[PDB]
Amino acid sequence: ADVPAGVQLADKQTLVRNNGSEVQSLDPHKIEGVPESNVSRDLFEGLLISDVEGHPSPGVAEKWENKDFKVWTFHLRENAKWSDGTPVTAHDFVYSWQRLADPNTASPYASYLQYGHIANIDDIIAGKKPATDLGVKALDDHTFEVTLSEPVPYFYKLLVHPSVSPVPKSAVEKFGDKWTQPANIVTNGAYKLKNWVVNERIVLERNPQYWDNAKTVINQVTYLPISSEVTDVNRYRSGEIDMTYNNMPIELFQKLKKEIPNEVRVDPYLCTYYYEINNQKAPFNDVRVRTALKLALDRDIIVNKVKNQGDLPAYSYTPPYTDGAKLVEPEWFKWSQQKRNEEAKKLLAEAGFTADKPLTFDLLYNTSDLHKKLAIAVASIWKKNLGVNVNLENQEWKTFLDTRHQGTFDVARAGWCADYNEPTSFLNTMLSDSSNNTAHYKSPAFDKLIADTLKVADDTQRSELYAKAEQQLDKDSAIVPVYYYVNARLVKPWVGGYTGKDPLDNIYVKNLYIIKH
Ligand SMILES: [U]
Ligand SMILES: [U]
Ligand SMILES: [U]
Ligand SMILES: [U]
Ligand SMILES: [U]
Ligand SMILES: [U]
Ligand SMILES: [U]
Ligand SMILES: [U]
Repeated sequence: ADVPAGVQLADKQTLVRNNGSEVQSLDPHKIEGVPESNVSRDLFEGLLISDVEGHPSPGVAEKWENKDFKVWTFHLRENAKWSDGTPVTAHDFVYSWQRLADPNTASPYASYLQYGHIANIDDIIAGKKPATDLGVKALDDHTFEVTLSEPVPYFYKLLVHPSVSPVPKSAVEKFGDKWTQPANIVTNGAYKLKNWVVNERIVLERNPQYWDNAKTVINQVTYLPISSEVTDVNRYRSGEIDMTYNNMPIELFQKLKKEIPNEVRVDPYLCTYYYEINNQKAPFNDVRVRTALKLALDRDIIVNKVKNQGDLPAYSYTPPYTDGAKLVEPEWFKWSQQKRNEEAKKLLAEAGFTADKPLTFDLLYNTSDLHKKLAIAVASIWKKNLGVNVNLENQEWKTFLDTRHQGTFDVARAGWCADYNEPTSFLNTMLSDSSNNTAHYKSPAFDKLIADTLKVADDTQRSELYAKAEQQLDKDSAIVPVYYYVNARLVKPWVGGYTGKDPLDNIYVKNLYIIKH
């Protein structure tokens, strides 16, 4: 943290943050969500980190160079250490990125290395080459060199993600899946794990071996797993929670904006809320049905009337304000809702649905006040505008993610937040073989449009190709875009160092501080 001149700090430097739900894991190679990455950034630090405003900045690597955007060399600071005191080395990153790539690890983010195009990744994922062939090598203890199969000008932007953070080989090998217990874990970020009580709390304590430890101010942070946004707001207002999670409840938000204006932080956020359709399950493998659902949902009612927290009605998957996005707004979005509704009823009648045999399916969502109120409003809107019946089902976060990967579903509530600020951070997730593709969408046309993007060395040509990729997705109605999020949460007046300028919301508790109050 960089504490402004003249601010007076509290004696006690502890922080309580709500984290949305129980993390899937603390293993950087087994995680894929916001809750999971919130905690991962305090414990594991990769090559680069985001600074307080979100810019890619020195992490373990103090400086780096590239040759033709294909060979990237990272110079690792000499005093980077793990919490047990041993040095963080380039060999740590070699082993880690090989473990990420290895199909035996089954990482949900194994495709992150395809997105950066590291050499040999495709064969590695397919089991044709061992993970030791991955295009990474430690030139020495403080030098990590990455070789890509094609130029990737924005490659270094990928490197703040938890999936490319280092893991400690010796703890992993000795303890297997219990390497992350508090008695066994070893960490290299600003914090260390103190306690982990499932469905109760995660407590982190300063890591004195962290290379930037002298600038760390908060000595302890607890992460809570409260999925009820109403409860999170209540425990914030009672004094227990210093920072809510960034999902706000429909029950209380309008009241909050008028009662505590200064605590309600509302900032840009590169995340899209949508209903993910399982594209390989009938009748959702029929474009007419996916299109009807997309068109009959009334975004103005949901975004401006039922939620009304600043979100913007969505017509695409990649948010239009992503760096590099120049999207074409489709004609259906400018129509009236009436005109969308006829076309949608038309398409279902054409798909063979009638009043006597209507379209009935499940709408799965992760337990949450917000998602349940949005799902009920969407069910009612779909019933009224299209005559479809929906059976709502909630599941806890971890289970919800497994279901989506299994494909044991019809439609699911969904949100994707960028990992790096470039359109391929969204678009790559719809690639046929993407480990992140829970829409189970497979389009040879979509895949080729994206493959073409690194075969041109022109930003305009690249942006036009992303725009066409979004058009292919929309044409196929892969998903139901609902709104582009705003980052809305409550933050106590004494929590300093949260700017709201990072559109990725990559917060590091080592950058925060408690003001005397
Ligand atoms: U005190
Ligand atoms: U650039
Ligand atoms: U940029
Ligand atoms: U179903
Ligand atoms: U509620
Ligand atoms: U460029
Ligand atoms: U106080
Ligand atoms: U106090």
